[PDB]
Amino acid sequence: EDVVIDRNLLILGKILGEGGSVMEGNLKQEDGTSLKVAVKTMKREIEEFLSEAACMKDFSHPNVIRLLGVCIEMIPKPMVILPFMKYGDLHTYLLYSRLETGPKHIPLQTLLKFMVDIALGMEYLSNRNFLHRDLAARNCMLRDDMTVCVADFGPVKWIAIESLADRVYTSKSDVWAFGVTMWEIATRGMTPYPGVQNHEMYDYLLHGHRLKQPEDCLDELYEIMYSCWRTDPLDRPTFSVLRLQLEKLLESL
Ligand SMILES: NC(=O)Nc1cc(-c2cccc(F)c2)sc1C(=O)N[C@H]1CCCNC1
Ligand SMILES: [Cl-]
Ligand SMILES: [Cl-]
Ligand SMILES: [Cl-]
Ligand SMILES: [Cl-]
Ligand SMILES: [Cl-]
Repeated sequence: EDVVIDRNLLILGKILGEGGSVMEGNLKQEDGTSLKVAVKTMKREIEEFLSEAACMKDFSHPNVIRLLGVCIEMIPKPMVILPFMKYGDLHTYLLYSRLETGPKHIPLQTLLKFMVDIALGMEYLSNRNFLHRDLAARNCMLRDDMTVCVADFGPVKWIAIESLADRVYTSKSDVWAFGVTMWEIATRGMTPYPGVQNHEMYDYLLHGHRLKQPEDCLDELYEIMYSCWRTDPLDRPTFSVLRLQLEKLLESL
C-alpha cells in the first residue's frame, strides 16, 4: 500500500515507553530531510493490520495523532510510525505538574482546554464510526504547542458498565472512558475510584456508585463528566454534544 514505509528510511533509538515498546526514531522523508518519530512495535494477520493502518493514515485532525505509516522488519514484526512528542503522555504531565521541578501548576482553564482538545479528537473519530476502546489520559499525547491529541488506538476502571457485563462496545462506551479521563485531568492524575479494587468495580458500578466530584472541580464540570456514566449508554451525550458543553464552559471564565 502507500502506508508501508521502507525499513531503510528509519533509524531506531532509545525506548521511550511501554505500549510491546515505543522508541525514539529518525524518518528519512521524500524531501531529503529527517523527521523525529516515535516507533511503536505491535503484538496474513498483517494484511488486516496494514489495512487498518491504511485506514487510520487518512485521519486528519489537530486533536488526533497522525499515523505517518508502518515498517515491517523481518518472522515479520510491524512498527507504527508517529510524530515524536517531547512533552509525552498527558497523565505523566499532570503528575509532573504537582512537583516544583516539573511544569507550573496547571490552571483550571488549561485543564478544560485539554478536555476540549480530546472531545474534538473523539468527535472527529466518532463521526467516521471509529471506536477508540482505550481512552485514558495515559493515551493522550501533548504536541509541542501544548494541544492534546488522542493516540494508542488499536484497564477495568475505564471500562463502561455495559462493556464489563456483555462484552459490548459502542462510541457511548468511549464517552464513558472520556468522563473518567475528564476526572483523571480534574484530579491531576489520581487513579479512578480510590479505596476500590479492580475486582470490586463491576459490583460498585452495578449498585449505582460513580467517580466522586473532585475538590477543585466546578459543579457544571462535574455534571458534564457525570453524564458520561449514566447507566443506559443511550442516555449519555455524544462527543459532539460534550465538545460544545466543554467549549461553552471554557468560554465563561
Ligand atoms: N508519539 C510519541 O512521541 N510517543 C511517546 C513519546 C514519549 C516520550 C516523549 C518524550 C520523553 C519521554 F520520556 C517519552 S512517550 C510516548 C508514548 O507513545 N507513550 C505511550 C506509552 C503507552 C501508553 N500511552 C503513552
Ligand atoms: Cl535502525
Ligand atoms: Cl514534560
Ligand atoms: Cl457516587
Ligand atoms: Cl471515586
Ligand atoms: Cl460526589
